[PDB]
Amino acid sequence: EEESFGPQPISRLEQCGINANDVKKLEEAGFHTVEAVAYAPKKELINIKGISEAKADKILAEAAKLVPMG
Repeated sequence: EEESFGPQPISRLEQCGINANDVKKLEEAGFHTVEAVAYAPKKELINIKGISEAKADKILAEAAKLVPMG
């Protein structure tokens, strides 16, 4: 699978302390939440520290499989 076209409530995912995301994903700005696919593509946020699907993907993947709709 690649990217996601559904919900992106990654908040509890990385905001609660997932992988590297929490640290950089939400710190450089605050993408710890749907932000993953709202205004900028996870590839843009990660561009901060210089990551990419690294932490971003690790989330949209584990999230869509653990926080589907609700």
